[PDB]
Amino acid sequence: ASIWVGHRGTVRDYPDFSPSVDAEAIQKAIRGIGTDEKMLISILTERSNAQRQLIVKEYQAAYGKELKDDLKGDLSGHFEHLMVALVTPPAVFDAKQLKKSMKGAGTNEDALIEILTTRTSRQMKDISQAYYTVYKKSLGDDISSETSGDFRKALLTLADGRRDESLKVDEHLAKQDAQILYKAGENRWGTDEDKFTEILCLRSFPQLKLTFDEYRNISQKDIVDSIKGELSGHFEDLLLAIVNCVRNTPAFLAERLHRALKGIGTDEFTLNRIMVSRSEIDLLDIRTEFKKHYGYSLYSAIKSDTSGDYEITLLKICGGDD
Ligand SMILES: [Ca+2]
Ligand SMILES: [Ca+2]
Ligand SMILES: [Ca+2]
Ligand SMILES: [Ca+2]
Ligand SMILES: [Ca+2]
Repeated sequence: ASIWVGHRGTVRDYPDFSPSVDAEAIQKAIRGIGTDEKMLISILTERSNAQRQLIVKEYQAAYGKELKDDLKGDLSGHFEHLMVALVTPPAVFDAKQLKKSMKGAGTNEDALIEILTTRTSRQMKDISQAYYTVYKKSLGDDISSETSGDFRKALLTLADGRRDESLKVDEHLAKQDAQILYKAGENRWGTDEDKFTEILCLRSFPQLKLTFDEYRNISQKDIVDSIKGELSGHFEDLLLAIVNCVRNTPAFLAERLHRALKGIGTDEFTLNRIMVSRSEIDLLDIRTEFKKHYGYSLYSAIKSDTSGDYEITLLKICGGDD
């Protein structure tokens, strides 16, 4: 079973699923004038991504059309994006999200940071393969052309998916690395950024947790305070994201959802990416952390800043109140 499915998702396989039944219902809802969005919503948000792909294969066969194109020609705005995101294979969606983050004059460093720090090593290998297949350029090369300095080096390190996959924790290595981090930053003039990058990007999460514990004992401070006093810019943000994900990935993503839902305006691109990409992995834990940290559920948060068909689809993905 797939590397894209976790133990705490809000979207699961539908036992009574029938691809020909669903494809026929979707074709009816989008064909002719008017669209039955409640129908598209009731089906697609109640099928896992694996089943949706079966709907996709069954729709191209029977109607000679790609469901993605039917959805895009009929739907609009944020609802359209969210609906198209649901029927995209997970590796392909992250690849498209990575490419979107580096297009035009701007560059969305925050999205780059979010994706490269939360995907496991096996997921990154998949994303790199899909990116290469769909864009015919390596992910490393595009990352390289849109970034510079230490941030660039750390992103390229992450894009390779070589973070240690072992399940072992070595007390001895943790103490040694804590000492190297201290010498690389606090203990010298300047900083050996390469060392920060090498340890924080290649040791396993459980190993790093131990390392941060040892770091605190040696330095009398948290690794976060050293990163803040030693580094700056996007490189600093990247390293803090790694530390936050090492301690609690769902809380980091909950914070990202929180920031996308308030302020100057709603960040629908981030909301869509997190809701869809974590729906079959850990959205349930994201919901728990969101409520623990903010005092209100993700569900009520979505209800207060979104509306219409877009709001219903996100509430259905959310799967419940906390
Ligand atoms: Ca129509
Ligand atoms: Ca760009
Ligand atoms: Ca220093
Ligand atoms: Ca330096
Ligand atoms: Ca700083």
